[PDB]
Order: sequence, then structure tokens, then C-alpha cells
Amino acid sequence: FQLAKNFSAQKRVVSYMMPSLYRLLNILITYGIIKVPTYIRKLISSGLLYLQDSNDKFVHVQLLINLKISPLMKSQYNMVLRNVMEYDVKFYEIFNFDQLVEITEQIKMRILSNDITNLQLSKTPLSIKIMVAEWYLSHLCSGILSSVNRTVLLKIFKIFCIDLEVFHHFFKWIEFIVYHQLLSDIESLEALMDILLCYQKLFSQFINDHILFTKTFIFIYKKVLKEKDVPAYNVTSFMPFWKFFMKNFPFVLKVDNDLRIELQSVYNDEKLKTEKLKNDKSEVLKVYSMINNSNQAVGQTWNFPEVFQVNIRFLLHNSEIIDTNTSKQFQKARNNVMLLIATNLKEYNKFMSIFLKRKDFTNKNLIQLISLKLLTFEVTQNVLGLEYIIRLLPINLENNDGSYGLFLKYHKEQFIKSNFEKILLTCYELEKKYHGNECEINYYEILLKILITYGSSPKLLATSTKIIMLLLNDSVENSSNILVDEIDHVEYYVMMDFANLWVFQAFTCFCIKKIMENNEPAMAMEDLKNFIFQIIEITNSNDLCSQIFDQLKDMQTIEMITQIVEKDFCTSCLQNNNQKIDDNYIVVVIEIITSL
Repeated sequence: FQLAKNFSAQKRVVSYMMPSLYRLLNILITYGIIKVPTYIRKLISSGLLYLQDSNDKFVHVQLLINLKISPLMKSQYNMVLRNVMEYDVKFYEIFNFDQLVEITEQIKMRILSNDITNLQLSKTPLSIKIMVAEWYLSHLCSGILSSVNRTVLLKIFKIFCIDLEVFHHFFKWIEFIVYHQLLSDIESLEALMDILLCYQKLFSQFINDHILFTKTFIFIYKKVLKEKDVPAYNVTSFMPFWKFFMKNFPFVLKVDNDLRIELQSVYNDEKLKTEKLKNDKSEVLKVYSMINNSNQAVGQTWNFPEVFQVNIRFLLHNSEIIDTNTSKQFQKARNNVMLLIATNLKEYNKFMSIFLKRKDFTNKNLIQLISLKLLTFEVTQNVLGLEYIIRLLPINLENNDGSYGLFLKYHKEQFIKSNFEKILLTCYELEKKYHGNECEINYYEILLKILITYGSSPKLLATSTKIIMLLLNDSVENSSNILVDEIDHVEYYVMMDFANLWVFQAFTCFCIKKIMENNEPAMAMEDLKNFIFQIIEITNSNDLCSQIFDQLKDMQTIEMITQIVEKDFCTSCLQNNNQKIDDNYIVVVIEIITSL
């Protein structure tokens, strides 16, 4: 509508959802002509000026991703009708051509900074970016030379910024797979992208070929200088494919079996020091400085120092040296796990490395588990959120996995963090992180119990009316998610607003119910429990929503206590009986009453 802050966030978020739906909807079941006819019919209604109507049509018409031949007559004509009081006004199609030229010029040579700027400029129009991606995709496919190293990360990362060509990136990756193979080090890095893909990987439906492609890479490798040949990231992906695929094939099974054995054999032969020395010598390129004795003692410090100094700047003349250093560090770790752990522990104790520098180090070689086990309070906050704006290897999975793994550690940190409340840094960050973390975390069944447990503790923990107001903050954050003294009924209405993200609502309801039930008087519970339940149910007055609310209240109560839930059912049964009792006398409103 017009000038509504609450409405705008929902509508705006709704507008982004609608744009995604338009992209997906158009590809499988949508008509360009039917959509245009509907928009034309809609303007007619808005002959009298309406602030809300004009903006929506322009916004939807602006990025419908219509075919260029079909769109020009229709889109331009539509714009002409709505030209009065329109910022875009005339020549919308020309803007698309200009945007395509800007995208193309930057893409062909350099312009890494320019590409980022182009997205910022083109944030307003989604459609222009989509057209540009196709041109970019064709150029990449045509070049005979195989993409490698940083360019692949940059090429995909840059493309990643434009939302529309999700498929294009996958197609390009497959073609790279179809095409002659790139450098081996890059290939290991490339898989990282596949791992990040997760469920989205399934959409491509090139899995049979992919297995074949993976095997082909195994067949293809010849001139590889890495003795270790670690396949853990790749082995994990193969394991996911076996579990995910749930099928047996001749080509896939033999390749998977062959890949596990080589890694096991290298680890077993890992103890021998001749292989370790030989691998180390090639990277070092000096025969005399074997450093076979106490390699962890000296090399780790060198690896720690050499890597740390140039990684942040990322201006190194040679791409080869950093990779060599990383390989050496990995080899030492593989050679002695205990020694590697000791070295990692030693580095933390020294504390000669900046927290920002440490985060970058964790992304590539350092273990998150070691950082997680022992860390500074300030460091822990830094550890939770990492900045990936600068080009870097994807670290999306480790962070995602830790978050998915537990609810007790994060809650504990927030509680400890919340108490200090000082220096306007860590404390401020912790409050933001906890709110952000809950929203970020998926409402998994296992997660919901943890979420309910934490939410209940938060609600239960507050001993003041003012804090009660603070929860208000959580609902607003949930319904926003952008980077006098009243009593129980308002809270009930707030609980009532909810659509799907019910973990918080359920926790609040459960806490309220528990408090009401525990009035310490047998007589008191009946008087309050019945009234609270009826008001909550009466206020909902609905079908699906009411069912959810009852279930949530019932579910939360049952989860907290099996017996308490049973007690609620008895109270509910008594409440139901009272409603049933009226039935003989009342003879009215059966449909509304029965459904609830």
C-alpha cells in the first residue's frame, strides 16, 4: 500500500520472493503473453490515482525476464502507458542494451572491481543481469584453454553475484568437466564448490556423467607431484553420493571402491620418512635442507609465518609458492597427527597471530575443531562469523556444519557473553549473533527441541516485565531479518500472528502454560488454565492456525513434561466436557465450536 513500514518489509521481502518465483515459474509453467494481459487488465482498475497500484505493476513488469523479441513490443508499450510519474520512463529496453554492454566490457578484460560495481548498479534491474550471463557463458565455453586456479573461483564467484543464471554455472562446470582437465590443485579446490552446492547439486541431473567425470579425472591424472594425494573432501562427496543415490551401477561402484583404497594405503605408508622427505624436497627445491628431523618443529613455524604474511594482502607475484607451502603443511600434519595437534596448540598459546589473520588461516589449513576446543572469549565471537567478500576458497561447509551440530554451545556463549555487557563490541555482537543465529538455524525436528529449550530458558530467565518487552524484539527480528504496561492478552495475539516459524511461538506458549498451571493451588489452576486456553483458542478462531496453536501448546507442554501434558489433556477434556455440556442446552454455533 502506501507508507506502511510493517507492510513494506513483508511486501518487499515478498517482492524478492515473487521475483524468484517469476524466474522459476517462467522456465517451467508460465506465459509471457498471459502475464502481460493480466498487467494490462490491472492498470484499468487504477484509473483513479493509487500510490500502491502504480509501483507494483512497474516493479513486476521491470524484471519478468521476457524473451527479447517478444518483450520489446509489449514491455515498452506497457511502460508508455505508465510513463507518467515513472522514474524509468522511456527507453527501458535501451537500458538493458547499455547494461549488457557494461557487463560485457568488464568481463572480457580485468575489471574485477568493476564487475562488483556493476552488480551494485544493476541491483535495481534483475533482468539486465540475466541477459548478460548468457553472453558470458558462451564465451567461457568457447575458449579451448581450460580454466584454472583463481580464475575459476573468480569466474563462478562473480557469476554467483547475479542470481538468475544458477543453471549456467553448473553447465559451465560440466563443460569444464567435458573439456580437457585443468590443474590438479585447482581440481581439489573445484570440488569444494560441489560440496557447497549440497541439495542444489541434484538439480543439474548430470550425476551419472559426473561419476564418470570424477573417474575420468582419476584416469586423467598423470603428472601430479603430490605424494599425499588426499581425497577426504572427495571421499566424503563419494560417500554422500552413495547414500544420496541409493542405487547400484557398474561404473559408479568400482570407481568408489578404488578411490577408498589409495587414500588408506598412503596413510599406512605415511609413517615412512623417505616419502615424506621426497615430497617435501620437491616443494622446497633444495636437496641439502631435508629438514627430516623436527620438520614439524621448524616447518610449521615457517608455514605459519610465510602463509600469514602474504595471505591477507593477496598481492603475491607467484601463485605457485603459497600452494607449495600449503602442501608442505598438509603433508606434515598427515605424517604426525599428534605432532600437528601439538603444533596447533603451541601457536594458540603464543598468541602472536591476529584474530583476523587467524580466521583466514582456519579457512584453508587450520582445524576449526582445535579452534573450537580452546579459544579466547573475544576469539569465539570472531570465529562464529567470517567475511568472504575478498576472493577466497569456499569455507561455507565447515561453518554450516558447526552451526547445524549443536544448540548448547551457542546458547551458553550468548549467556556468558550477555552477562558482561561491556565495551560495546563483543556484547553488542553477541546479542546480534544470537538473534541472527536462531533465524539462520533451520527449524529441524532435533533443532526445534533445542530451540524450544533455549527459548524457554530465555523467557523463563527474565525476572522483569521490561524484559518481557525485549522478546518483542525477537518477533520483530523474525519478521524483518534485515542485515503502556499491558498483560497476557497482547502476548497471546502476538503468538496468534504466526504462519510457519513457530518454534519461538511454541516456546512462548509452553512457558506461559507452564506458569499458569503451576499456580500452586488446585482450585487456582482450573480457574486460570481454562480461561487461558479458551481465550487463546477463541482468539485464534480458525482451522489450520488453531490446530497448529493447539498442537504447539500441546507439543511444548508434552515435551517439557509427559505428565503435565497429560494433565493439560485432562483439563482440556474437562473443558471439552463443559463445551459438550452446553451442547444439550445451547443448540448453536456447532460448526465454529466443533472445529476448534
